[PDB]
Amino acid sequence: AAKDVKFGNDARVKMLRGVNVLADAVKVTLGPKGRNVVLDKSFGAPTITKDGVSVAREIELEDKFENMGAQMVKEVASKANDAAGDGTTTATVLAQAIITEGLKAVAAGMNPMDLKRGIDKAVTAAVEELKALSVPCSDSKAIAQVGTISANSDETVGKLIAEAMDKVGKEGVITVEDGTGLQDELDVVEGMQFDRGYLSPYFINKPETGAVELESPFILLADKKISNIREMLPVLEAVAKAGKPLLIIAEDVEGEALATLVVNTMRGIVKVAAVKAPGFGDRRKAMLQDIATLTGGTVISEEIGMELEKATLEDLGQAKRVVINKDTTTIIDGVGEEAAIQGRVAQIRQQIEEATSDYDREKLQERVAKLAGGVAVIKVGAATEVEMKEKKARVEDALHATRAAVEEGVVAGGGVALIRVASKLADLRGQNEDQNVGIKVALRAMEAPLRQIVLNCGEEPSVVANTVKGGDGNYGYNAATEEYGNMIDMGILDPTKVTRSALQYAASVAGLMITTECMVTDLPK
Amino acid sequence: AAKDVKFGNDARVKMLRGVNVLADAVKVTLGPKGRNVVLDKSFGAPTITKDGVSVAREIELEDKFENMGAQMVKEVASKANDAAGDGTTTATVLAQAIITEGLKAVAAGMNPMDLKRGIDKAVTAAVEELKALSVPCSDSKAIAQVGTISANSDETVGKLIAEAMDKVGKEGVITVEDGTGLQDELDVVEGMQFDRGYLSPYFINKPETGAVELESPFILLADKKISNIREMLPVLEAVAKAGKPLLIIAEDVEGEALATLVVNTMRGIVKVAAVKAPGFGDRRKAMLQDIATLTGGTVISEEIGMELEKATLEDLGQAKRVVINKDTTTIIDGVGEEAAIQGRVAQIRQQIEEATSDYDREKLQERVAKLAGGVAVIKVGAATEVEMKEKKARVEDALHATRAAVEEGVVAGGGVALIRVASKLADLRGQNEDQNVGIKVALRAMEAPLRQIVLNCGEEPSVVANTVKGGDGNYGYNAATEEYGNMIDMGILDPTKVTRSALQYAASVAGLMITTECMVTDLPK
Amino acid sequence: AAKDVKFGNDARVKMLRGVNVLADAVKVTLGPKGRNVVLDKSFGAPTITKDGVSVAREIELEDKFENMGAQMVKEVASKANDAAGDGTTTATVLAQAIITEGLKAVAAGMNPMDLKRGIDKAVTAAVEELKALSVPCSDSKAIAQVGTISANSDETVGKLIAEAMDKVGKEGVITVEDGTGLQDELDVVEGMQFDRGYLSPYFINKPETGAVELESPFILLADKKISNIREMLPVLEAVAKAGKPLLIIAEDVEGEALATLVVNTMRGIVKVAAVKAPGFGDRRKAMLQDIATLTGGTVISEEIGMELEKATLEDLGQAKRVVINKDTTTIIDGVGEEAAIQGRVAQIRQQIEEATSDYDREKLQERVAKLAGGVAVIKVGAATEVEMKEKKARVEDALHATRAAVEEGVVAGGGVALIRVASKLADLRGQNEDQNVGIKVALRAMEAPLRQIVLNCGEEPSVVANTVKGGDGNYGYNAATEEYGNMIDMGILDPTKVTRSALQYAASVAGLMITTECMVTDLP
Amino acid sequence: VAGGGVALIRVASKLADLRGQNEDQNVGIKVALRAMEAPLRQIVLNCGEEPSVVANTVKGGDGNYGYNAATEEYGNMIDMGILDPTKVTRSALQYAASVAGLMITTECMVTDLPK
Ligand SMILES: [Mg+2]
Ligand SMILES: [Mg+2]
Repeated sequence: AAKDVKFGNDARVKMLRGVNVLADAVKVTLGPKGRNVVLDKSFGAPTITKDGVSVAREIELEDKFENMGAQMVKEVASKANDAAGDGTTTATVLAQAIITEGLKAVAAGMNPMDLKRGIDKAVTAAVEELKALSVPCSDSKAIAQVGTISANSDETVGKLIAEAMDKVGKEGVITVEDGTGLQDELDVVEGMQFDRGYLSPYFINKPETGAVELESPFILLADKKISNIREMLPVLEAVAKAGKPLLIIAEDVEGEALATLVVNTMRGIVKVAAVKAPGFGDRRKAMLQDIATLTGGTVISEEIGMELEKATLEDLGQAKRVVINKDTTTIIDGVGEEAAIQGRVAQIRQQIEEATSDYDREKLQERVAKLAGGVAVIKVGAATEVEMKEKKARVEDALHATRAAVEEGVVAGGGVALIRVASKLADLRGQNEDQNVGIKVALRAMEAPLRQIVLNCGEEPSVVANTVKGGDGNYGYNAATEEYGNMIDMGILDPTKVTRSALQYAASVAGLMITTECMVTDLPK
Repeated sequence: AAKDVKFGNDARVKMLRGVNVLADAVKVTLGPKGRNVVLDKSFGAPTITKDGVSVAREIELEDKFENMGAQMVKEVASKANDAAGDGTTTATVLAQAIITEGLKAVAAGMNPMDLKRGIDKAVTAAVEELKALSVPCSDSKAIAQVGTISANSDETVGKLIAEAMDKVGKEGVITVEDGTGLQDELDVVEGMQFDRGYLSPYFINKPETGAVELESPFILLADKKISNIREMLPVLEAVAKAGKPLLIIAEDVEGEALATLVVNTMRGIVKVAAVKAPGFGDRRKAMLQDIATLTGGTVISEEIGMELEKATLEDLGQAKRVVINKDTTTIIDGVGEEAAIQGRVAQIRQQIEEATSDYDREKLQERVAKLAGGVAVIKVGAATEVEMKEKKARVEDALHATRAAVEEGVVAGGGVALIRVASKLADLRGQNEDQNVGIKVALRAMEAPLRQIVLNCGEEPSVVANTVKGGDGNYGYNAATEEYGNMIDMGILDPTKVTRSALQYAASVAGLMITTECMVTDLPK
Repeated sequence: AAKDVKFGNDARVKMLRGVNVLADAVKVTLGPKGRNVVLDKSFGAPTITKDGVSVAREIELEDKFENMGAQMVKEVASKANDAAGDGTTTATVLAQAIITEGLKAVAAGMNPMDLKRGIDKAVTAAVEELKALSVPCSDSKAIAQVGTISANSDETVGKLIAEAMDKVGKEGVITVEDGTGLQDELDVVEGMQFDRGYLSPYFINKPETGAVELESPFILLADKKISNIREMLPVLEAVAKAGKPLLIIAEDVEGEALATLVVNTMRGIVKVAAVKAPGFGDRRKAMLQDIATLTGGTVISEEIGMELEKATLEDLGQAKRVVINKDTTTIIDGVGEEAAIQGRVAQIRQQIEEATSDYDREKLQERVAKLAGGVAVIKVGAATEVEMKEKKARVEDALHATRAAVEEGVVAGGGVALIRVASKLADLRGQNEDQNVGIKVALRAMEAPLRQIVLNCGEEPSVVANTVKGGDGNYGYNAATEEYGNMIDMGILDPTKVTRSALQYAASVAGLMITTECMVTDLP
Repeated sequence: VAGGGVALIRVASKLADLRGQNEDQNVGIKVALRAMEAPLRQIVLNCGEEPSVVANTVKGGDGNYGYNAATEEYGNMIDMGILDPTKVTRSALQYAASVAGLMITTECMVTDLPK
């Protein structure tokens, strides 16, 4: 189709305008005195939310160029929330700040490529300063504290998370489910988690978490690329009886197969979800068997001459629950017999002895850690279904935060960490003046979050920011109480992972837009 | 009347657009391969010129704001031509360059006041480097050389100027008049010059020199402020009868008096020109008498009770010619008797002996030096009236240039001097980053003249400019021959006073416009 | 007032469009098969003419920029007609050709200044080739022939001019007046001519010749610059009585004085014309006296303390007629007494003996040559007033042509001389490629006249032009008879001065316009 | 051959005396030789340096001497590791000239209406 092409400043201003609509819409929710955004549905009453992720999802602009701008920031900003479970809004606010001053510089005559390098250098330096400022989170006392803070000052949640990590470890897999009653429950069952997400966002049945949940599903394990639905009919019909969901773990699912599964599942004829098999090559084949042994199913390998048409319900494995998001898939409580699993774990441990390479042993040690490690299940209890679902949400959110805290620690929240690091990089310089400007652009951008939070509170941002710079360490401004002091002590903090991710992703998109000279899109026609 | 008010960038862009029209029209004539500008003169066929001063005079824009911009640069740029007799076009090109980059910086967020200070610092430093680069012009050989170059390689003119300065000295008064025949003539006649210009630019009858020339005029000497024309009627009627011009030397001429003289003179009923009396206070009264004794007139002092109504032709003094520009007044060949002048000279010499103060003696020494000094007159000869007028013009122009060369010397022309000084100020810095930008704005602007000259020649400016910076001293590019070398030796040079004035004035207006936040003018109605 | 400014190509295209209107309108009359142009008159029926000068004078465009273009070409093209009495149309066609291809080159990326230099070099070379191709015109037989050809093959006119030049010389002053009867007459009266034209084109009363004629006028001689009309009143009133015209010969006439004279004369209040005094400085003073002695008037010198208010009719000189054009002024039959004139001639001859310098002698010899030389007067006779005026016109035109022929000779006409010279400069080159283009632009432009003439005839220009180049010398195409041969022999020729001036002026303006980057004019 | 668009500007510099059968063909030659500077000039432009200056300096050298846009240093391009298969540069130029030659010699175009 005929395209509309724009260049230089004309394109960059369009891109910026789009990012402003996105940022200006999400940044109203930032801080403890954040405002509400009303999202229309028409299929009912409008939604009122302070969740910047919810707002961002809805943002799409009519102007094709402006839209491209907003969609580029959204994409990258969302990755921050996927990594640490928070920071999408922060990343968006940072991106806006970097792009705004960045383009101003480009217009002044600065070299875009140098500006980018200046920014990137300021960021790498900022991340290093974040590590220095970071406070560890190791002992269970700390884990409980971070969990409590992340749970809106609920000591219960903090305790639950602490106990859960004490069973499966810090690197262990932890899941959250609905409670059976008032009492909370914690059990460790046979399960596994691998880094593979849904193959289509249309499988999502829990839009709130943006994940796919399957109750008592069958699991198909095929070591082939499924492209046609013809070979699936016999298995789909067998799953259509007994009325249970189906998880397809194959080398890949594409073409007609994927499409048909996407449609049929949305029509509600058969609940199905598909994900790629973990790893690649020989390792993929081996891990598919790990899943098989764990779920008590048999792998349908065309390599040995098996067909998918000859696949019976007996060939399918099964578990109690499956949780699939954009990046990970979690199998909970496999039907695999303890004898069979322990048997394969011992088999792999034998392979660790015969291992010649260190690499080979580390990869095997990873597979045994999954199979033997299991999965922790937290059943959140309450009086009332409403209270139960609500608490469950806080537990899931607090869990993600705590995990991130155990990885890289915690730093002052309220956007203090960023303005602190920025203040320590005043003497940072580059190879030329253009890069120097890029550095200053980034350092001034790191004040955006704090200033926005203060603004929402109705206080003078410049004054607060100026005072916070005066102090050192995790000294900052508690926007909630309007008191200065140690942010960590006051309980206002963020996982170092969150702040880091937000900044790095923000700078990623910002750097790309600053170095854009041409945009191509379709015509309004 | 109702006013139209603009602020900030809105105002500055309007101002800039106006300066561009001015600059872009004048800078096409810059250099030896300068282009022609066609100026329409409805009364007759159009004028074709390469004189940037002629072009500038005609520039007036429809948009009131844009016009204000062009008129501000015109006013200040003309002052460079009034001081050194050249550099108006160079100043205009510089002004454009400083304003353009200056406003770009302001839009970037730079502090206007700091930009100005940065610019001014770069200029003061540039002027000092210009002094260092300057080559003196003292000996008559050099004076003849500079005069020849300024006369378009006419050795005759160089000689004439050299001889004239050898009679009256380097600080001597030299005038140029029409020749009586083929032979050139040099004589010293009774005359004086004082630092007072026309009271209205509407007295100008010689627009190219931008001066007022009166042939065999009467001179009125009144020690009072003339505000009404009623008191002038009897004198104006007496002057209307001898069919001769009138120059009025009074304390001041304002109000109706000035207006009536402006109109009546433009109508051509009676040629009249007015200037203030030289000096102030008691000294003014004394110098008015010097003029009286010299012109053979009587001064009409209201202090003793004399009135302007009883002023007869006998009270008025007279000379052969009077030349008046924006700054100076020159009376040539007064009718005063030798006995009367020598009488007052001896009288003042008596006051030098009674002088108690050094200051008082120096002021008296100045008035005797004028009365006794006289004026040197160069009569330019030729074979034709056309050739005579033409040569006379080159002599007048070469005279101004040579005088300026004797004051501050000469530097490389073709805009080399500017790019040379700029290259020596790379390490110049200010108090903050904003000032640093201001410095770089000015240094980059100093390349405008050269680059423009090269552009008119059809060569790559960036390459030539780059090569010129590579050299040192008065090494540059001769745009005429396309050869590099010593500019002074090749005969391409400019009085150090010209280049200096052009830059300082250019920076003056540029600095004012950069620090403008509001503009007020009338409505299009 | 606010101005409208244009730059670069935007300005040059406007300028070109204006030149095309001018050129396209005038070039239709070029050649023996030239077309008519109808010029509208506010009062009366329209004028039908083949005179490109008449057409040019009427051309003025509504677009201010386009107009500037047309007026620039007009101004310079007219100078060619002032110099040789012909070639304004030719200059206009050349200008068009040079500008058209010139701008095309500029747009191609060629350097305007180099293009100009290339053109100028081609012209200087072309002028030299014109001199070489030129055929002298010295003997009376030749003078009569050139005069006859310029008079539309009238042997009578050729003879008249020949006789006239035989009396006063080749550098003599010759005038033409109305005849008193059928017989032509030729007499030499005391008169003088100096190189000073009218100070305002509004003094023109004979628009055909573009000159000013005054019958039995008074002559005011003042050695001062007249700027006010106050000092003229007493003299103007005295001239208003006796109802005769007034010629003002002063150092200069400007400001109110000039304006008032311009208006009063166009209102018919009193017929007045003003010109500057000849020469400058001391020489000017001396020549004013020559005119005084010749016209029998007195010079009003303010230097000795004379005033213009005390000027009587007795102080004014008088002649039988005065002819003033843009460049020259001619005083015919002064009332000065023979004793007074012969007296001053002898006085000047005495100054020649006391002359130390050669320059001084030459200048004195020039003044005596005017006073003693006199002026030849040709009274054109005919049977009817209509035939008399008609013949008089042909005599005046043929006279100018013959004069120009005696100065620089004659070359082939019909635009052959230009195309001939062009063909001999094929190997001419410049300092760079841009200059080379400039040269070719000029050489190709020199074919414009011939091609236009052939076009008006309805023949293929490229074919004729191609054939003419094939020959040599004054071999060309007679557009009238459609036969090739020696142009001079066939009687188709132009004064070398005409063709030269036309080309040089054409290239002058063309060069200026090609090197124009800005234009300034008033708003609509 | 040297990369960074040096090879093209180098070859072009060695063909200054190349002439054709008439002036028009001579212009065509100059058009091509000036066009071979496009790649380098563009690369330099993207780097934020003066193309005319760099191009001018590269012509000054000989062989595979050029400008390393990355490091801003001049020298042997092959040694510095900036190069392109001779087949690439050749193909790029020949195909570029192919279409360019066809469009220059186009007098008519036929296409459907906006409907
Ligand atoms: Mg979260
Ligand atoms: Mg004629």
